[PDB]
Amino acid sequence: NKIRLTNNWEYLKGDLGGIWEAVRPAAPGSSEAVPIWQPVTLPHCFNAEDAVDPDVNYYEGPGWYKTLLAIDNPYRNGRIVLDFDGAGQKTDVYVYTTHVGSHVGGYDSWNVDITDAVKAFLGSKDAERFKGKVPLSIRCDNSRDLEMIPSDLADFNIYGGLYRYLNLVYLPEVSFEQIHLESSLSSNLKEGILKVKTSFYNPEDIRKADVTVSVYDVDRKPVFSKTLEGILPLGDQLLAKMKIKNPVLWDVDVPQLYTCELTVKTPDQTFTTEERFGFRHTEFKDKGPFFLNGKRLLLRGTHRHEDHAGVAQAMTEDMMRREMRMMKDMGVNFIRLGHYQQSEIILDLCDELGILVWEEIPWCRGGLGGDVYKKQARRMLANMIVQHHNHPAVIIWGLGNENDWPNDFNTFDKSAIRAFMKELHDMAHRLDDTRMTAIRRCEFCNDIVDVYSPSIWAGWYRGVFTDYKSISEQEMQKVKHFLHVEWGGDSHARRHSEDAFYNLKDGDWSESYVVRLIDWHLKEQETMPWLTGTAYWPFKDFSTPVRPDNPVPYVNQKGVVERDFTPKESYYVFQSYWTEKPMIHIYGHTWPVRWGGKDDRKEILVYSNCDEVELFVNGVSQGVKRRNSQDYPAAGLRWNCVYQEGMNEIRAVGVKKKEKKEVSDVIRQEYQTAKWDKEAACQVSLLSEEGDTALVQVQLIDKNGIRCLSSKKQITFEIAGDGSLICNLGTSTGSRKVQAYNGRALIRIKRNEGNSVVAVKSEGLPTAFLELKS
Amino acid sequence: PAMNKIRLTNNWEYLKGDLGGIWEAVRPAAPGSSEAVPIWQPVTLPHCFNAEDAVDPDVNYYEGPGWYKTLLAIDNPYRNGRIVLDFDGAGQKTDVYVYTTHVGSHVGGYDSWNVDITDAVKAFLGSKDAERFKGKVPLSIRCDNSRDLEMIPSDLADFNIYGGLYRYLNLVYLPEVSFEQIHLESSLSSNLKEGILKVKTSFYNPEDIRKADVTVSVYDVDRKPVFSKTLEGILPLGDQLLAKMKIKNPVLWDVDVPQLYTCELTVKTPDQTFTTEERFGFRHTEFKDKGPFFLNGKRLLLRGTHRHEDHAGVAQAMTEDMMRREMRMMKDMGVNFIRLGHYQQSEIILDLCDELGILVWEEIPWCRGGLGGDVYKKQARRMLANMIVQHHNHPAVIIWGLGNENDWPNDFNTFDKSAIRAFMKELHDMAHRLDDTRMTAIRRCEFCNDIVDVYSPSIWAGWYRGVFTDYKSISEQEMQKVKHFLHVEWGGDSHARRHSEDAFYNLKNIEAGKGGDERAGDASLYGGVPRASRDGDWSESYVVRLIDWHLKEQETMPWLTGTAYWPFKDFSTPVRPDNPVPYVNQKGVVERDFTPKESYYVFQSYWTEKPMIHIYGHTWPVRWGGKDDRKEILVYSNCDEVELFVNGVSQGVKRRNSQDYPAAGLRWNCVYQEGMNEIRAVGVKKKEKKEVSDVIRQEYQTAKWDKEAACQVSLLSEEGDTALVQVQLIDKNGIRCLSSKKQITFEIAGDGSLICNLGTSTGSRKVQAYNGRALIRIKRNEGNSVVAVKSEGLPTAFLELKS
Ligand code: NA
Ligand code: NA
Ligand code: NA
Ligand code: NA
Repeated sequence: NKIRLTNNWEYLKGDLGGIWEAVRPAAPGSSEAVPIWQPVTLPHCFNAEDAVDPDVNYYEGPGWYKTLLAIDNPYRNGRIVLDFDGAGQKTDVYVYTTHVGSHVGGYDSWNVDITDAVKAFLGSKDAERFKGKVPLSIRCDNSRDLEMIPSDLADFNIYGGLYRYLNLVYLPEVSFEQIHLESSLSSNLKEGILKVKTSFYNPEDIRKADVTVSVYDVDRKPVFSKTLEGILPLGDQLLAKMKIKNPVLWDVDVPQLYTCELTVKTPDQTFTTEERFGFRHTEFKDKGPFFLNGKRLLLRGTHRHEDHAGVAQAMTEDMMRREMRMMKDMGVNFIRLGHYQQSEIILDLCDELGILVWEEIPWCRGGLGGDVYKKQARRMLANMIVQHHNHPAVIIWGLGNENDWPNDFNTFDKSAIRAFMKELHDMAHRLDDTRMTAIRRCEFCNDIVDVYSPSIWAGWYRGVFTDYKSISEQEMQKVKHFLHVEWGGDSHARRHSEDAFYNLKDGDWSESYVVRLIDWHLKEQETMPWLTGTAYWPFKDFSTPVRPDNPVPYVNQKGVVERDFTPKESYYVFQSYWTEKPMIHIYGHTWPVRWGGKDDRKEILVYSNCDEVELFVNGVSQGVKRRNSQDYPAAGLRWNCVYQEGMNEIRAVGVKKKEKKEVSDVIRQEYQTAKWDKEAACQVSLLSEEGDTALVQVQLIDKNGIRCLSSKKQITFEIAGDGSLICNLGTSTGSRKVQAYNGRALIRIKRNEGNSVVAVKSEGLPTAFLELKS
Repeated sequence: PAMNKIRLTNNWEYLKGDLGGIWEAVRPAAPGSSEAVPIWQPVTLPHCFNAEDAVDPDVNYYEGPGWYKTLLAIDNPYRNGRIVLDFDGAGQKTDVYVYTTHVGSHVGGYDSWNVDITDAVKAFLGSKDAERFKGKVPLSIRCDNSRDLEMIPSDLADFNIYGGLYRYLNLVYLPEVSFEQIHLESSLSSNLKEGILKVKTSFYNPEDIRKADVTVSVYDVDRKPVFSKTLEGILPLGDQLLAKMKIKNPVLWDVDVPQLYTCELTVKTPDQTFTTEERFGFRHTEFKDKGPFFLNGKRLLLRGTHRHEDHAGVAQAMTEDMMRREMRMMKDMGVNFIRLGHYQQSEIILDLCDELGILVWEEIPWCRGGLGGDVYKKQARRMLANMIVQHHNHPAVIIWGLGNENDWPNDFNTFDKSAIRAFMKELHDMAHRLDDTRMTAIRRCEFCNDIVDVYSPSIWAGWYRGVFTDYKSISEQEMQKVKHFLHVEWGGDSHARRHSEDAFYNLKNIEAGKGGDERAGDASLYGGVPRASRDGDWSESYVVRLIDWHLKEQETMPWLTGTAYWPFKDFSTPVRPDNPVPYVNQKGVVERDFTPKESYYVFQSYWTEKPMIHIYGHTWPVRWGGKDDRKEILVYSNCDEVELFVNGVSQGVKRRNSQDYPAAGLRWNCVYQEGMNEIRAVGVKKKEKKEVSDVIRQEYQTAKWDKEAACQVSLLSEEGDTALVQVQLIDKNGIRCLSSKKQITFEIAGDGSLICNLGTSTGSRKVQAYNGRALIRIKRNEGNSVVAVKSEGLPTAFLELKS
């Protein structure tokens, strides 16, 4: 009875003078026919393009959506509900000219019952001009607001618009507003307890209903069924309490769920819905590690923001499924869901894929606001816990991030922050004492929460990455339960560096440095039995408004995957440590030209979970090596080999004995011995073409025509004519202003079956041109 | 007072969009921090949010909040003085902050207002926060032109509701005692031989000084004194009548000899001497019942125009120099009357009307939509009172307007004629309570035509309705409906540089005799009955003939008060995205950058005595027709006789006679030779004993053209770093398509930039061709570029520009 409203919407950037402007009669070419609206499909985000456009501040302000709804309720005397998965940031909802609901909060789910407004509209003289449909107009507003969380100091876009699914939901008279499955598993894992509680939605005040509660195991076999006859379907009710002996356990390697099926019956309705849950025991050891179902489990974590190339926050379910599968295939078993509550599609995927969850409210930097600010934080914390309570994946409710970060107010009061942090902590425990509270980086609050994360960015923002174990050990001693969220480093995808390698005769923001940093962290974690776990920050490159000068402007490039899902070299480092499915990856798939002296022995890294690997350079074996994680780097699978000036073929063959499987990888790399002077010119060429799209390549060269392989110079693309740049993707090959990667830059052009001229600019160099014909 | 009044033009920054709170404007911000975004833009005031996006063809103009910030160096020269921010005008809702303290707010984009910031400045400079600003005072200003149905004007209006600090913002230092208001009440006796002046003032006296010596001096046009009096020991608090005097045989203000008096007031204490001045004029005005208009006892035909505060490159943020040039251009065209668009305009404009001799109708922006609630009504009342109080002393003003097209509905889901009448009568009564020496007026609200003193209907003959030859008869019918008839708004659009051999070609379906009023749908380019606004080619050739006809008819309308053409200069409007210049109302006789159109000279030839002569077609390079066709040549001149020469051969002398339409008898029918022709006209004006001449060169093309097939693009000229690029549409055989109106799109890639978004036919990156041609300038930036030229269904063409 749930209908995703995706088609037949129009969008207007900016505010209207009042709801009448959205629904008034408008003749073509009249004053009412401007401003001009844009047809869109939902989900939609205001900032799909301007978040990463290098020349503008992303839009923070009001915008409007409008559609015409075809209403046909299948239930007698039923309800019509608009169910928002999420919308940013302040939203107001109108049926014709009537305000029917509002919400402040960009990340929690909420809904509006429009039954009465629809009836009144359809019964009015105004309904005729809409020809049987009902006009729905929605205002979303992501204006900057110091008294609203999150803070504009945060390292992510505070996006605007209907960027998660909006559903039309038909209901009978009596339905469920919330279903809470309170499940607990004893330490000995042999007794599970389930309490089935619900909150009824009952606007007609039906006095009695028959409610059936049925519970099915992972194989869909019934383990409990009971009908409560003549229950009062009003407010909160405990429906069932049961003990399940030897329940099937939820685990990160074998995620298995139970299903609770609830039916509400009256003479006028039979309504069934279901909710999943899982049995699992979790324990944080005092000054010790983390245990799932009585066994120590090292949390192998990442993070994600709701952000994607081309769409900003408006990701589809299919995009979310692909991303979460990519994480699972990398070996992830833990995720902190960025700085806010995320789509329930994500939480369902964590339940189904076996990924434990830390989910937090966006009280993220700035200090502490007034009464409205505090009320929003309380409301979003309660909403998050109430809404996501049943997911077995969730082990931590987070209360905030970097709350020691000041300057959203002219005062900063540590004591007021502590007092409010303890209030939130106490509230979380009243709502759900089966999970741990946590925060990240607020040392003066580290005594308040159950689980604490400091800031540890060894080898990126401070120190060297060989400091990682020492800092983690020191920090774990300061708190009862330590869990390290956020670490890593930026890499401009397709930029590599010889300086990062141990070459035989350190590249920050290259992929070459970050693979070594990740490699080191993961091998250290094999020697830290006291460690709960960590979460790398983030899985995927994402846009941020506070980094206009990054190699990709306005993108945090610490991901191991590009903003369009393209894996970086660092993805395979994690995969080689964290998975058993045999794989093998020679570093440098996107590294076309290496460099150095003629007789240099160049370091070659292979990231593989195979037991032994043989490397071949230009067909000549360089010997077999056995994998050994502690033999850093590359877990012993490294070689130092001479490259030929010119083209080289590097091949690796690995075997994994347990799987009895052999796998191979091959790359081609040029080797350049010529040294280069400063950049002198841009050489522009058509690299390839596929259908209507052309791939254009830029190479920076010096006054003698030598490739400037260490150049990071910014390159600007422009086009005039029939085609268009495929730009503003937030990727190193989808950016019209981008730093070179080893003196190179690529961009794709949509030719539109016509002719164009591309111009390539770089400061102080002559502008270059490339003709593109169809 | 110029010595005390400082225009704050430099060292501002501008942010499009809102802040989360005043703290974001003044908080410490390190480079590369989160506080360092969003990025602000350095600007010089005056500034308008919409300088570019109002005419940009691909976006809706921005209606929303924006911020300005500066650091003020404060040094009050007066002991215990006041510090005031004086706004000439800002759009539309404005909030003012000194550091974190809100010190003032205003709703209304067109009235002047001020804020005393003395105490906030003192409190800031004495605080611990002052140190980090190094002796300067942070001033942050939020301006907001968000759409708002409960604020006038309406977004249904045919002009941009602009945002920003688009008129001068002044820093004003005052001593303890100053003048808050100076009101000069002047009246002129029956025989024009006795003038009466009452000098009234309101004091600004926050320190409660008990006594002052006040001098009142009145000076004539030479700034020599005709009256002087010192009031010793007056109470400088509240209102005081300072002087009442009778001037025998006063010098009269007239449209041909504008002469002003100046009233100079000085207030002295032991601690101060403060002088300010205000100008005024003596003149008698009378609207005759069912009759014409009299200035100083003689009938004066009002020869009128309108203007919007809007200009190429700057939107509403015009400088004083730009305003001076525009008003001088009007005066040189023969204008003696102006209706100042739909709102109060800069006091610079009013001062120029006083000095140049241009009578004024000025109105509040209650412009379309119906009628809002209590806040809406309070704003209209406030802006009416502000306009009358602020502009009361200008002798140019004869009419306070109460609104325009108030019969135009749909800003509300109700439209109540009785409520509109009740509020209209309240405004009318307020105007007369404040200033009974002037007439009230409205335009186009027939169900209110009994309320105001002076009424204008809608008469757009030959444009939005009917044919322009019905102009006089429609005017005759309309004038009989009201006591005092005054026709404001008429004319037609012309795409500058577009001309036509047959100006009446596609005007066959238009029906005469059934009115000339603009009704609902007429302004749109779609639907509706046939009308030149929709069916005309929008050539200058049509509007020149439409204007010519109107002006010669007015010489035979002795009962007519006068008229005002709409407008003087092309201006941007948000409701016309599909115009030949997108988002520009092209009815002006001057382009949006001050370039005169051919229609400017039609008015000038009818309305001025200074000898001039203008052959029609200065911007018409290629005429066309059959071999040996006799082509019509029009000359617009105020000379008594004109001789025309075509290729050196005299075509005979013709005598000027306004009623011998068209061109007042100064027309010839001459053969052009295929190729280039030189047309020369020599006129003599007997009264001045002066001879003047004009010359143009035109090509003549006999080849017929097929449909447009290609765009031929060339470098036409270059000047320094600027290149002039020309597009010519040609058919499959290479013949110029001289009647093409096809839209041309310019793009550039490389070092240069298009000189576009000017709202002119040669400054638009998307523009309809004028006789198959399109021009645009490129700033080369001393580098290399490729220009692309697109047109629907035609191959895109390219031009390389090297430096
Ligand atoms: Na941006
Ligand atoms: Na905020
Ligand atoms: Na526009
Ligand atoms: Na309005």
